[PDB]
Amino acid sequence: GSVQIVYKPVDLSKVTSKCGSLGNIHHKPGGGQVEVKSEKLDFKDRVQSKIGSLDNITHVPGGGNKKIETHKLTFRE
Amino acid sequence: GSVQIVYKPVDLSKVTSKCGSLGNIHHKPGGGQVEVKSEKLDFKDRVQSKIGSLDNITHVPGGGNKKIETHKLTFRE
Repeated sequence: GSVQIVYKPVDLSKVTSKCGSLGNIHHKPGGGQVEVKSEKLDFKDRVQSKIGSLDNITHVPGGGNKKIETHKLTFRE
Repeated sequence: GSVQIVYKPVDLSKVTSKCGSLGNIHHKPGGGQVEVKSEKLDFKDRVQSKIGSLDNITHVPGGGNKKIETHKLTFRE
């Protein structure tokens, strides 16, 4: 019958990503080749495709760290 | 003392390079990478160099053949 909840998810951090310098960083790719031959495609229900996705990437943050807190709750019945 | 030459280099040929068709020809390369680090170069006397010579080539003649006749002569003395 009766119910009582307490939910106090304290969190605390000091996420340091120190660095003095980066210097000579480079990204020097050569371009390859891709080819594809389908005939029919029927995508559905939360797709994220990548056909022929040639891609050269640089993702350099000066100081970096992702941080996640996925909280949830359910008391249906 | 006296001299007498005859030089009659007859030549005759029927160089056939027949073909009915070529069809599906392709040339599909991916681009690699090259790097070089010299400090000094002193070329001379009939050079033909190629530094970093990345190159994709197609050399398709429909019907082909070279043909060469390098004749010479000398009676100096």
